[PDB]
Amino acid sequence: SHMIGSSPAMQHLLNEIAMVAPSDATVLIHGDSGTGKELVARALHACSARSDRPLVTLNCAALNESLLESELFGHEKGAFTGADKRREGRFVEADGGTLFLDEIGDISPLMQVRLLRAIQEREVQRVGSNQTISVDVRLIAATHRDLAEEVSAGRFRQDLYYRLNVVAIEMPSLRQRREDIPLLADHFLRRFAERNRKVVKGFTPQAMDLLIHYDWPGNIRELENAIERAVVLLTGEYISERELPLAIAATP
Amino acid sequence: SHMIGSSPAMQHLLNEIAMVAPSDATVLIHGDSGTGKELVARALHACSARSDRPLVTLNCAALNESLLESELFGHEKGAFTGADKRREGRFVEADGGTLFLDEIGDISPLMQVRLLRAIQEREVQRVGSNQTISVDVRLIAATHRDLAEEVSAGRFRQDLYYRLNVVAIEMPSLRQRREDIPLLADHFLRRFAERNRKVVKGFTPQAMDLLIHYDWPGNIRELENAIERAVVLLTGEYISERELPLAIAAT
Amino acid sequence: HMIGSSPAMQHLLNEIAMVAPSDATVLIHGDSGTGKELVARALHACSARSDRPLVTLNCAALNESLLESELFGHEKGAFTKRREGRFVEADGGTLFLDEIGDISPLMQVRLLRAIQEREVQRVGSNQTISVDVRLIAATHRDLAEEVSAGRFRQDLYYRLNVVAIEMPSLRQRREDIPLLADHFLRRFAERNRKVVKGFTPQAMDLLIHYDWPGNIRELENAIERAVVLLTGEYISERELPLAIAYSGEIQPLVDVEKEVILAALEKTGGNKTEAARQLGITRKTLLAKLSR
Amino acid sequence: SHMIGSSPAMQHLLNEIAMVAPSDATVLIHGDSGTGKELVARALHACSARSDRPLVTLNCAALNESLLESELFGHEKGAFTGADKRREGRFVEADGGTLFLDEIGDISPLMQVRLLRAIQEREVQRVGSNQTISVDVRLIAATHRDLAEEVSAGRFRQDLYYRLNVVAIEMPSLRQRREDIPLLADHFLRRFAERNRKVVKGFTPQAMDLLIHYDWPGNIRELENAIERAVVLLTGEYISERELPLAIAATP
Amino acid sequence: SHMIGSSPAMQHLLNEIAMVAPSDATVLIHGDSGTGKELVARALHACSARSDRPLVTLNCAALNESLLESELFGHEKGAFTGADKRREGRFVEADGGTLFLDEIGDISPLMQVRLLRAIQEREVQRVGSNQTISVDVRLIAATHRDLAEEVSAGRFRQDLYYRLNVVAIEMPSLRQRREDIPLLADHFLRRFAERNRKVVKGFTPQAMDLLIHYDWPGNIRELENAIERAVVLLTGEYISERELPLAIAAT
Amino acid sequence: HMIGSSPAMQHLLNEIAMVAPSDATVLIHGDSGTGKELVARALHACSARSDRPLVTLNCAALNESLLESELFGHEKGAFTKRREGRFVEADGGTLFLDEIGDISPLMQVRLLRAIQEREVQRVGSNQTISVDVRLIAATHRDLAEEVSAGRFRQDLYYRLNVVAIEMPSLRQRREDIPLLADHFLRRFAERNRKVVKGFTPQAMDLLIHYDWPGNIRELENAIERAVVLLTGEYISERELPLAIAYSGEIQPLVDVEKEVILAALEKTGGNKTEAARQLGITRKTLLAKLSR
Repeated sequence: SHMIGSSPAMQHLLNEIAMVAPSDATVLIHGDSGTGKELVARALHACSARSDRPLVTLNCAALNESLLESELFGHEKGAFTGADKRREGRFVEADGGTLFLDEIGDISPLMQVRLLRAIQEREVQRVGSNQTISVDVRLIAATHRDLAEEVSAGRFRQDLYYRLNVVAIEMPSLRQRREDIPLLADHFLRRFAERNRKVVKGFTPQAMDLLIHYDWPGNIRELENAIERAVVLLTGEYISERELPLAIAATP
Repeated sequence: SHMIGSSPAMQHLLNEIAMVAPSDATVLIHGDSGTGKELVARALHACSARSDRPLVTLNCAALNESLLESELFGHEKGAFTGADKRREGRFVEADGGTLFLDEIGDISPLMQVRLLRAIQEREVQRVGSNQTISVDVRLIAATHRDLAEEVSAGRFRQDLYYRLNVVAIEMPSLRQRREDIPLLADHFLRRFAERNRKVVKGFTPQAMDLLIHYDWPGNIRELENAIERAVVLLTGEYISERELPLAIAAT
Repeated sequence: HMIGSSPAMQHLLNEIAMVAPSDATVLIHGDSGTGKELVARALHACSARSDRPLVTLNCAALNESLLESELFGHEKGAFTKRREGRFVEADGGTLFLDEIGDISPLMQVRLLRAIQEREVQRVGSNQTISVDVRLIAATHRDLAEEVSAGRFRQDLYYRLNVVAIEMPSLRQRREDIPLLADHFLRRFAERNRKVVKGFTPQAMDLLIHYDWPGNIRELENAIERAVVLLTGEYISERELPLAIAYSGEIQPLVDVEKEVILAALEKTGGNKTEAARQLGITRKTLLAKLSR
Repeated sequence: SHMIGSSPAMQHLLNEIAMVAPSDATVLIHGDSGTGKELVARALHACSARSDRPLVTLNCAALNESLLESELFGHEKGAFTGADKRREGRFVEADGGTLFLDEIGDISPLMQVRLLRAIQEREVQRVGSNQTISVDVRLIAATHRDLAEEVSAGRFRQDLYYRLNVVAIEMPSLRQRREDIPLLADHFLRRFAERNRKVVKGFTPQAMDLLIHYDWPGNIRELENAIERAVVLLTGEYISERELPLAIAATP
Repeated sequence: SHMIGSSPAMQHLLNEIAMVAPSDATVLIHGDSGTGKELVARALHACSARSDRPLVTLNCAALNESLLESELFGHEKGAFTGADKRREGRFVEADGGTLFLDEIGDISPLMQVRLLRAIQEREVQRVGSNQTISVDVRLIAATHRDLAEEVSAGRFRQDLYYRLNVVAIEMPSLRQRREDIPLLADHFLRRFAERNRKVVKGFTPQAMDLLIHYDWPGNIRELENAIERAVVLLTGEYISERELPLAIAAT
Repeated sequence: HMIGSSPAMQHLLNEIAMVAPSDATVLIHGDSGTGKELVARALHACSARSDRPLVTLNCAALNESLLESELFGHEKGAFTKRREGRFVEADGGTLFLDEIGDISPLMQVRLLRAIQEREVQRVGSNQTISVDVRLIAATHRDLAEEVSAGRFRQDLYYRLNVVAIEMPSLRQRREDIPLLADHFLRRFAERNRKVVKGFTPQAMDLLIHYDWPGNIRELENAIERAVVLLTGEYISERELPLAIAYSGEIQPLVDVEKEVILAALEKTGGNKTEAARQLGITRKTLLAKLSR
């Protein structure tokens, strides 16, 4: 619910969130997977104007056109595989708050089309009747693809694109924030040292160095794996070079 | 007269819109996506005669053959996708009104046949019965496709092509209307400066000059975004060059 | 109704009358855009089921299913409340199937059985009903071609290609166009309560030499557009659809000049100086005028 | 309900039907489409031992795996698209008679499999319960494909094949029976002359000659088209050279 | 002892069939289609111990993933394909019996998993519930496929492969059993000469000689047909060379 | 239960104990055919949810759907009468998912969410249930490889590949085989009430040098076959499955002779006469013996 910051790139990013977050503008978070995009969504909601109002958030990852539609929009008893107990929806659930859809770069056209209207004109029809149901949400999308490319590739639309990529933040990699790793590191060292009830404290100066120096391709995701691993493997108190994943040495 | 007025092209379009609009003739509005087809629709609606009636309008965008069939036409208990209270339809809904179907270019073949039946002989069955509901609608249609090529490539059929493309209107691209840009600009500058409670007013002559020679590719849509962005970044009063998207506008 | 007197159009009438007498099946061939439905209407009119109803459906796109039904019919509580059928609907009549070259295989088999031995089951049960229908069907598709490709089958094909009428294109009946043209100019001047009357000899001249690809449908469109736009009394060149006019639509100075300064070039062996001289402009200019 | 016969090949064929028809053997009629295979099925049923018992006959042409199953076998109220009024079936309907399936060369595997058991062991389960329902039918299949090929192509099975191709008759083309055409010809000349209520009688010696000499690729199917055509076109009494399809002259 | 007896191979097979049959071990009968796998199944059934119980048997031939699931296992109201009275199943049906699944080689993956569950841990859910019905079945399986290659090609999985192919029996092809042919022949010659009320008896030494050196490709199935045909053509008493299929037997 | 003492097998135990303590997720890698399920059982046994139940499902083939359900569960009247779920079923326990490298994408996303933040919705509604499960999952698939190919995803992968145990092959643990071998020889001699006891040093010798591809499963099969067939007291070479023996299975005279008469040939420079002479047969014979 915060971040481990400054290193140059890390700073710039903080600068942007600060500047932009004031409520109305939709926001597109771009960057490879592995870096706290979620977090940067968090930081957005927090820093501007609806810091007290809810922060709805779903991940469109792989839910099929159908499920997604419903989950996003609304839905009543008349839906084809046996469940009848009207579901509100998320956009609504956020009405007057903040919606955060993650991994948007692959929604089906149709959903692009809907998602558009969603944003275009405050309305939101439930999966069913003309429940024109207007709403008022501040949107924040995230993805790791070249939306611009998707557009030209013809898999994604201008209209939606041009309505999402209003204010764009670009997520720097773990590598672009060496300076944090250590501190970031300790953070998990503590979560899991506890989760396994293991007494652990401190990295040996050697490991922290390789740590500070590696963790590229799955930035946090990667580190967070590499640590939890050490603590579970650790027979003593300080995680060392031989408690870290092979790709520690396997990289030089 | 909704849209930000004249520049030659922009003048020729109101000129077309005016001559054409007395009800009966179907209209096909063709043009790069990103410009005011929709408004042009409304304006068409407005100006001519059924100005009092409602303006039904549906976007064919990506509605499966099925949902569109129903969405457009009729369907009572039949569909069977869960709860079937009856859905009247859109054509009917417009009856004695005006219908606007956007993005009609990718509709499935069968839908072509049907749509043509709705234009050819004013009746309108429904997704199920021989409920031949007669309607009388002014049809207005848009696409960003070269209907003709589609016709020739075998994906869209002439009969329909020839009953939609009776009286054609080419939306002009933003670039084909520089003279407006500025005027268009200010317009967005007011809406967003209001939407953000920001005290903004004016564009530095420099900034304005660029806006004036770009905003090609995603005509209004892109402009519209390029300005809101600028209002949202603006620290002070007049949006300038360093508040516009870097984005190859000057690159 | 059919307007005609030009050789082709004449021959076609000759054919209609000849063949009309009821028993034989009649397949109509020709680009869409010309009165095939009418030619079927005409057929229907001419010999002896003149009084009976004229069932007619267009196989358009109809999914195999709805087509099967519409065509034969499930009169018994199959899908859960009933439709008789169209063949039956014509029993003792004349059936007109349109755009028949895209019916699926299954359908081809069925349609044939129904042509081969007068019966017509209904979908999914053995409701062995029997009929007698005069068949008239037409398509814009090279049936043979469909056969050899294997998307259509001989049996049906040979039972359909019994009596052949080839609908002629407008380009093949110029002489009519004006008469035709006038016909539409009358309908839409009325439908729009505009007071139009006549084509400028110029317009009418283009109309007589074009109107090809969508034979009647495209002309019908062309005029209708023309009356809708007309702000005066005679429809003229600048009311007919662009397509009817290197070309005759305005093209940009910039381009036309490069077109000119390249011709001059060609006619002086690439000698710029001379080109410019005759062109009445500085060598430096021509250099630019085309390096724009 | 008879045939126009002898020309050599035409004779041989008659010889086979005569010889084979005695009831039990299944029979496979091979030959291009266009020649009276149906008829030869007829002649079979007629000439041997169940000439008084029914002659059930369906064409498997294009009915989908489902419809076919049902139509062939039996079926009760529990079938998926709304019709409940138990259907008997055909094999049954023939029980103790003669079944004639036409254009078999394309049934789906599954149907091959069933059709097999059908023939293998007299039973026939209705599309539903264990309606083991034995039966006793004499089978006669027809097709225009190289069943032998289909087998090797792997689209059809040995077991079924070897149970259908017990006694095989090969259908000669119209061309292999010149001698009949004329007489065959007259036959239709009469059907349609009547069906159109047209007074017609006789071919001009010239047409009958081209007739006797053409009509290859869609043997009867073809002729039967070419005639009906003449009568409908005929303005007089004898069909001539200019009443026959273009492919009359279009062939030399 | 159903089948027409010995020739070396034919002797080695009864020899296998005899040693193997005391209930517990699963058997995989492999061989060109066209020979007596089925009988070999029966014989297996017969000879060993559950000789009194019924011999359930289903052919997996071409039953969609779905129909086979149910056909093999359980399914109550669930399936929903029309009328759902409950279908017990085949495994259960054999419970304390013997199951024979022919043509098991093309069954879908999921079916592999399931089938293995039925062999691995004797329970058997049904198409729907957690109705863990325990059964105890002797399994017997046939195919004309090289399970191994299939395993290696990734279309069939080892675990199952290794619980079916415990004790393998290679059906020998007709050619691998000349010594029988004659005996086999007479057998069909009696059934068909009876089926046709024909007074037939014997094969000319010539005819017999050929039968003896052919009938390869479609082992019994082909022979079986080649003889019925001959009885059906026979005009007189002893089937001879000109009563057998031309068919490349001597070509 | 697990039988062992050979280096690899030893190392594996060493790993199990080391890692067992509950919090961390454990992914098991290794060709199918070796005790991965057991290794999971062992894991489960060793540190602190020793007493709680051990939910375990094998993702086998299960269609996306039934898997989704089985795995999370629709406890609310979705499909029309209920199933809780398997994650829940383990809440405060240890989950064992088997063959996890073929779960679909959607599933990958879900499984992850369920690993990432302890909740578990149920299919189609927002029944936001929360849990805590120790995860143990295994597959015979090169996860990385699946990632780079794009059929599997990093996020999940990096959350699964936390703690890695590589199940070793039999070929890598020969020393066990006999001990192992004896174990099965005991089960099936019993299950068939046969009185077997011991392997001929010959058989046991082959067993020790083979049993590869289906590690334990193929050995388990091999023996079982051997006891079923044994008509005597010691299982021997000629009771083990063919595959365990150019080769060692009888091959036909005809072939072996051509094999011999070609060697002789090779060793006399293709001189037939000589080949035959040494071969003790007429030149004319050799000519035939291989032109068969």
